[PDB]
Amino acid sequence: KDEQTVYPVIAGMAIGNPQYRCTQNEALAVASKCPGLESIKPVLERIYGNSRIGSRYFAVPDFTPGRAAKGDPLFYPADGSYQVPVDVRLDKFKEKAVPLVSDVARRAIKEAGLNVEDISKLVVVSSTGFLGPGLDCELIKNLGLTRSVDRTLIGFMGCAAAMNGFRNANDYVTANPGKYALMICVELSSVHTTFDDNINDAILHAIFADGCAAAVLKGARKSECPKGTLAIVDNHAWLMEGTEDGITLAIKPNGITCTLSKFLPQYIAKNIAFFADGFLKKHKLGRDDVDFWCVHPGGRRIIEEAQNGLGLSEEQTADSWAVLGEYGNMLSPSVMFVLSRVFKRHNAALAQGKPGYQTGMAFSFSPGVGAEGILLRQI
Amino acid sequence: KDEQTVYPVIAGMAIGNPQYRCTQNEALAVASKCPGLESIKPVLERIYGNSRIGSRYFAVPDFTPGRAAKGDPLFYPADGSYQVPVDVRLDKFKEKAVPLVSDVARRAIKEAGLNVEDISKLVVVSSTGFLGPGLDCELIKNLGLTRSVDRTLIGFMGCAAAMNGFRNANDYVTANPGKYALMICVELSSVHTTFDDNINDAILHAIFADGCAAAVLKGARKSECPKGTLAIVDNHAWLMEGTEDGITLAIKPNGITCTLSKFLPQYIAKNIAFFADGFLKKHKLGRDDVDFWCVHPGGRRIIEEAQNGLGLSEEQTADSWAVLGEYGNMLSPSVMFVLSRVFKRHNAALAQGKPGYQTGMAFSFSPGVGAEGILLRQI
Repeated sequence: KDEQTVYPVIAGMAIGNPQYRCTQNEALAVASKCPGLESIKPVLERIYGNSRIGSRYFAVPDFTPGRAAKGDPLFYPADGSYQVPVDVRLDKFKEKAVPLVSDVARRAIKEAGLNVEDISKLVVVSSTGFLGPGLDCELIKNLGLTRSVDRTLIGFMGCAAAMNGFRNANDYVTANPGKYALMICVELSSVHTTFDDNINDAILHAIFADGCAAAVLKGARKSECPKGTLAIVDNHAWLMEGTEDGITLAIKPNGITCTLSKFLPQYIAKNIAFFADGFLKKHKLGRDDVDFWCVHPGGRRIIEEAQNGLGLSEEQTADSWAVLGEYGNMLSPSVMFVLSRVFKRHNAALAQGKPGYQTGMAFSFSPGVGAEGILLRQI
Repeated sequence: KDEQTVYPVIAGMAIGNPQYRCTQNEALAVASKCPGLESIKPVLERIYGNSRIGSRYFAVPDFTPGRAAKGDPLFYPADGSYQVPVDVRLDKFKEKAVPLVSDVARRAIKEAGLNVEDISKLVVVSSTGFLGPGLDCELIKNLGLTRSVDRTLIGFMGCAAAMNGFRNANDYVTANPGKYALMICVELSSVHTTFDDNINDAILHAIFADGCAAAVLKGARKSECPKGTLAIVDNHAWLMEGTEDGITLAIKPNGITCTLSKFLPQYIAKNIAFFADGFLKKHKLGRDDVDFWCVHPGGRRIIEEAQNGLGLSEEQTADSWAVLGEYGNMLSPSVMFVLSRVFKRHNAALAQGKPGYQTGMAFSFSPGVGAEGILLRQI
């Protein structure tokens, strides 16, 4: 009995984005051209100018009308009121999510040596889309998944919801070694734009964007995979005390909206060390044993205060900074993106002589405020 | 044979209801007095009388004005228009669910003979509530749960989401045998009332109600449990072709709404055989081998067509009528209420040396329309 322990492994991953790459210069010009926010322009220039978000992707052409696709209508009213009822907004979510989420799912299944029939469990994760028959239903028809597939819709868990999706998958996949589970996170914040008079909303409107990421998971022993394979060995959470006001969500008539506390980055700085050191103590490890960090690119302060809290260099978080610059905050699939660049650099090293990474941690933040995170080591 | 098989078992179960028990004669009187329903007024008396519902529970006093709690206001406007923004409606969900979920969870754990410490995983299920820091965050506060608890919010999966919650808990608990998971279904459809001049909405208003049910889940081996123990041996799903209109759900500005087609009952009777005969053939069993059937009490016609398609007696489905008559359709927990009627008879039979129920099936229906079920067999 040398060992027969089954470890949860990401057998494949895919990254997705809608048509419209909007540079922060164009985003600033649009927001400032909106009437009502005409007396709020000085703060807009400070938020957009000091965002190191180079570009953001949107499903809707309204932010980039000069290069709008032919036959793609502007979603927001002509009078610049940005008044669309919430149900109509969710209709547009579905409208634009289906083509996106089915493509990313397909490429995920393609990354593993798998056919569509092989998926027994489906997890769709969103906080921006809640619809009748779900995207889970839509992915069964467009990809032709066996109609007996297990369905879970993890809704409204904020930017950390990928971690929760991973847990659910690992639990199933560890219970069912030979079986395969698909986990997709998709967000379309370009549907919930209001351009409200307050600075809180102004901050969100400069940060949140569209994106999608899918990952396939399998139950694997240490003799079924290639040499430098990484398995999610452990997971961790901590509901931070006295942080209740950190991330507040709400569904309102004019869209699904958010309020991020001023002291939210401070909450992270004061608590993040306790999370990571507690997580690592389980495995007799320290901060220094970790080769890479997938911090959620929820914005500048998020990454910076994680850096300050954990004492990490700009080089240790370069992948998070990279996803923030090119994509911005895509909400829940944002960490998956960071994991993708990491999984690209790992493998590239494995192609050459190098052993690649031995230990890595990926974490983000949930409404609570909670710290959700996973640890992958080499099997 | 490999006798290290770990089965998921319900270790503790508790049912719960909001404050106000409203009879159907009372509800009919409140419905008929409403001003803006004068196109479907002559229909109302038949809908409420031909519902098989005698009473149902509500969190808001607006349906039983006289019996209002000492310091609990009327939620809906004195206008009699039922115009409340979604955010205010969801704010009320939090206000009333937190206490309800708290004592249901407290009692469930107590009946599992555990302490609040022993819960490792928390799963909240609702299609009538979506909250910033969700109910999961409130339960860790209220019950004083361990702050490292694995939390998941399953949202907008309709009347069958208890099956999805069960699956998610089963997955976790068979992966980690010694550990314990808490699955809670909470629903408050009394916060989404609109009384629209619509035949469909009138029917729904007569049927939908408020309720909560919780279940603690353990992973046990062959003889780690008292003789007579029922365990959830399997789960099965099936999406029905061309039943997309069956159950459609939306979030509109005036609240979360449901809309069911008249053909939903026909979809069930047309497809319920294929689902149930599918489930049982995987385990070499037929309809005869089933002692108890737990059909989702979603309405008069919903139970009837389940009886028709499966050839079930009114005596086998007697639990389903009983829940419906006393509580109405509470959405997710409804299945748990029926289930927690069989368990009383079962446990009382074992107290008197009798063998008890050997094999049963609990199922429900999700937007799709999908069929969602679980199989309970004795160890």
